[PDB]
Amino acid sequence: SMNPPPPETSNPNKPKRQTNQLQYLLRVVLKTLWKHQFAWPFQQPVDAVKLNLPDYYKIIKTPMDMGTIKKRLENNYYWNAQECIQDFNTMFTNCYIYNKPGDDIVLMAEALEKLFLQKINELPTEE
Ligand SMILES: CCn1cnc2c1c(=O)[nH]c(=O)n2Cc1ccc(Cl)cc1
Repeated sequence: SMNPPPPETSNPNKPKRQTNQLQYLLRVVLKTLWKHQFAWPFQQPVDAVKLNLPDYYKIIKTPMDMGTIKKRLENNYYWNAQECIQDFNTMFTNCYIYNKPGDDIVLMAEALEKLFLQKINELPTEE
């Protein structure tokens, strides 16, 4: 089953801002998760063809991945840190919806999420 167009990483008519919190989300939260040993399946949109997951986009109607989030952060797509945090939460939730508890990909998601919650705990107050 085939791949949809990926989520946008630009949108000229969407409002956006730069904040120290969004910068922390790029410099710290994304960079740290990206370098983890379990990050690779989350670094790009799910390719349902290559991975032989033909049901994926029958079940996941709001897909999200850290490649997308990385480009959104780099391109100043967001209005505030909350919009970005939702994207990470969408990514994790999709994983938990599509797969079974304790599947390898779910353990990977859980490790990344643990780390995510740790880094978000030190999100600086908006300056
Ligand atoms: C997080 C999106 N994603 C990327 N690859 C995935 C998935 C997924 O949700 N379920 C999957 O089954 N696979 C394939 C897969 C399965 C196990 C491992 Cl260790 C890696 C990828």
